[PDB]
Amino acid sequence: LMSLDTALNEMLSRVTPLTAQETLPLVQCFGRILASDVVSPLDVPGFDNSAMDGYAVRLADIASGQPLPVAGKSFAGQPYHGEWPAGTCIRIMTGAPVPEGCEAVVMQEQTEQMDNGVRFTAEVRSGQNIRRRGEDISAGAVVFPAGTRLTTAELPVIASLGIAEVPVIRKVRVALFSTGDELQLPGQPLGDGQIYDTNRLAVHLMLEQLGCEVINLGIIRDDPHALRAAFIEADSQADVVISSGGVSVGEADYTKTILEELGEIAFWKLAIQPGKPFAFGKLSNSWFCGLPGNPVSATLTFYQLVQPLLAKLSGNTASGLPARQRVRTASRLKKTPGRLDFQRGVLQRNADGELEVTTTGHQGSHIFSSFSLGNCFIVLERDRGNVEVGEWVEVEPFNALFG
Amino acid sequence: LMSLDTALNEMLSRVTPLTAQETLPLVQCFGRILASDVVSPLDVPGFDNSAMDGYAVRLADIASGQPLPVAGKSFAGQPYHGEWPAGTCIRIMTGAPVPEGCEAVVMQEQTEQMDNGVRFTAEVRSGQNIRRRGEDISAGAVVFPAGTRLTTAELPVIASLGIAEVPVIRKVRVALFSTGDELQLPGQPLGDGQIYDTNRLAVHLMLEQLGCEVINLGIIRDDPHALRAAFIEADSQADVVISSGGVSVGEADYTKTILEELGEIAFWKLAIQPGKPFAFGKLSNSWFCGLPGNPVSATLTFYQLVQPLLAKLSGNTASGLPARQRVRTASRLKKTPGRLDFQRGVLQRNADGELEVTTTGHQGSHIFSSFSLGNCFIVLERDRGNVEVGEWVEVEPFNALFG
Repeated sequence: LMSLDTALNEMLSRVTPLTAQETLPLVQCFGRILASDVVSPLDVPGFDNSAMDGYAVRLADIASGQPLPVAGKSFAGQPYHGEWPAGTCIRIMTGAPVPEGCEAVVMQEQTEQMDNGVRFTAEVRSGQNIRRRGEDISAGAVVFPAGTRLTTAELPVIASLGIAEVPVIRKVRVALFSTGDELQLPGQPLGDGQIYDTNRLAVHLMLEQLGCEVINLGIIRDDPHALRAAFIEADSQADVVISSGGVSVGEADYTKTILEELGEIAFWKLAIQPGKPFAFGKLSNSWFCGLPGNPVSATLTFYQLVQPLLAKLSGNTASGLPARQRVRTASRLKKTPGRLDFQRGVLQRNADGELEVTTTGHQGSHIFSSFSLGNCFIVLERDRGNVEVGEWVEVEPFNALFG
Repeated sequence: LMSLDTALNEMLSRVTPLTAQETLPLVQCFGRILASDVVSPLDVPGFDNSAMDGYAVRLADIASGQPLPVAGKSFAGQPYHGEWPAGTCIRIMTGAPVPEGCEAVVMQEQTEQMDNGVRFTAEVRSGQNIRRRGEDISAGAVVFPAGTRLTTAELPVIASLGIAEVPVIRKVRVALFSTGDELQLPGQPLGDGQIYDTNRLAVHLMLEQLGCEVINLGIIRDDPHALRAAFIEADSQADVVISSGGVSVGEADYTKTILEELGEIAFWKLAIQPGKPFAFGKLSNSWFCGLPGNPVSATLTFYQLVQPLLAKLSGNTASGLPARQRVRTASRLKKTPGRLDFQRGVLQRNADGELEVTTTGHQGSHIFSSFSLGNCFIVLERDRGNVEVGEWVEVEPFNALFG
C-alpha cells in the first residue's frame, strides 16, 4: 500500500546523525566519516613552479627579440641557483620551481633550439604556464568538510599535508537478533518444522561491511520474558536494533504486544516486491527495524531501507541513493502493476559493446540463488506491466555487499 | 613502449595461486576465497512442500465432485500430523510440508468454501503446486566451487544447509615500505626538498580493503644496510613485497643493486598515463612490485597492475578485469597518441537518463584531487588523439577503493 520513496523519506526525516567522535591515525580511517573540517596547514603547491617543459623567461628579454642563450636549468629537486644574466633564459621541467624574477614559461614546442640561443616567436603572456604557490590548496582552506567519507581518494591527500590523525564520527552500533522455535543453529539436525537461521548471518555480514559495530544477541527463545529482556539489552547498548526474523511486522502475537510495550512502532505495508512488511520505530534509546522472515524479502528490505538509514545515522553527508542507469532488456520480464519490483538481473556488454540485462531466472522469493547469479537489480516501476525484449529498463548495479 | 596488456599477462602467467587454507565460521568469511567445494549435505527443499496457500487433496476425494470438509491445517513451522479421513482436505500454506498421501495442492482461488466444506471450482492434476524436495539443491551436489569469493549472496546459503564453517584460502601477505631521505612522516618539518610520504598510506589502505594482510615497514633510511635488511625481512614473511616509492624502477643506484642481488627483477617502461615505469620480478620467497614515486602514478599502477596480481594470488577464480562500458563525453579531453591514458572522469546521468562522462579537471599528476572528484577512469586508447564532446569513449567505474 505504501510507496518505498515515502517510507524511506519518513524514516530519514526522523533520524539525527551521530556526533560522538574519536581521533584515529589515517590508516584506520577507511570508510569513516570526518567529524570536523580538515584545514590545510600548507600551500599546495609550496612554491611557484612550471606547468610545462620549456624555458623560463622574462617579458623584457622576449621583447628584445634576440635568441636567448640558456644560462642554466631548473629541475624537480633542484631549483636554478646562481645569477640569471639579462638576455638569457632558463631551461625548465614540469613541477620545477621557477627562478627568481621569472615572468613566464614557454613550452619547448613553441621554440627553435639553436646552437647560440633559443629563438622565441609566439607571444608570451605574463604568468603563463606558472603554477602559483597555493593555487590548488591554500593554507587555511578547508580541504575536506565534516561529513566526508574517507577513502583512498581522501586519506593520502591528508597525509600529504603532514596530518597524522583526524577526528571521525564513532561507528553506528547495531544490535541484531532473531526469534522463533523453528529457528535452528548449524550442526543440529532440523526438528519438526525447523530451519536454519539464515537472515541473521546475512544481516550481520552486511552490517560489518557497512562499517557498523554489531552486537549479535543470537536466537531469542520463543518467550515473552526472554524477548523483553533481549530488547532491553539491545536498546541499552545500540543506536539501532534489528530483528532479522521472528518479531512481528504486523501480525498480532506476543511479539507485537512487547513491541507495543517498549516503543512507538509503525507497521508498514510497502508497495514493493519482493517483501512488503517492515516494522520501524523509536525504542527508548534506539531505532528499531523489524524484517520479514522470508530471506529474499529480508535482504531486499534491509538493502533498500535499513542501509540508507544507517548511512544517514553515520554522519555521512553524501546525498543521493545507489546508482541507477537506463538499459535495454534482452529478456522478457513478468511484471504486475501495484508493486515497485526489484528483480535480479545480469547486466553485461553485448556484441555491439552495449550494456544489457538478462533476467537471472525465476524471480520467486522461495530461492536465494538470484543474489549470486545476479549483479544488479532491475527496478521495474510500480504501475508498469509485463516487459517485452528490447524495452527501456531501470537498473541498479549491486554494491559490494553482493560482489 | 611496453603495453599494459602484455605486462599484465607476463606478471600473471608467472604467478601461482595460494593453497594454504584455514577453516572459519561463516560470519568471518566475507571477501574470502573458498578453498574447497561446498557440497550440500541435504536437499532443498527438505520435504515436498506447497507452492501456494490452498488445500492439499487426493485425486480420489476430488473425483466425488463433492464439497470436502477441512480435516485440518499445515503451516510452515507447524506440519500437520493428524487424521485426514476419506472425504476431506487439508488447509495448507506456501512452504508448508505437504501431508502424507498428498498428490496435489490447489490455490484458494480455484476454490469456494460451502457449509459442507471446500468446493473445487477448477481441475486438479498430479504434482500441481507441490515443491518436490531437493529440486533447488540436491544432497551431494556442489553448491559453490573452490575459488569462489564469499559474499552476502553465498554465505547465508551455506548457512541454509546448516554448515557452520568453511575452509578458505589464507590471506595473501603483503610487505610494504618506501624509501628516500626525502620522505617525511607527519609531525616533522619538510627539510630542503623533503615531502610527506603519501604513497605508502594509499597502498596500505588499498591492500587492507582488498583483504590482504599488510606488513608495513614504514620508511627505510637511504642506506644499503637498512634497505637490504628490510627486503630480507619482507621477503621472508610475505607473499608479495611492495616498494610504494623510493626503490629503483630503472635508474641505477644502491637500491637497484640490492634488487638485482636478491632476485630477478625486470624494469619495465609501460605505454600508459599517468605513470610509466614499474619493477617486477621474483625474490627468494616472494613477488616484488616497485612503484614510481609520483602519487598519481603509484596509485594508478597499483590499481591496474598489482590489484589483478593479488586477485590471482588469492585463489579467486573470478576471471576478469573490472567492468567497462561505452559512453559519450560531455567533455573535451586532451590525448596524446602512443600511450593508453587512464584519465579520471565523472560518470553521471543526463536529462534523458543516459550515462555520460565529464572530465574531473586538469589531468596532470601534480595533484590528487581527480580521484576524489572522480567516480571512474576514462580509458583512452593507445593510438587515440584529442577527444571532442560527443565522441564515444571507454569508461571503467571506480571500485570501492575510491568510494
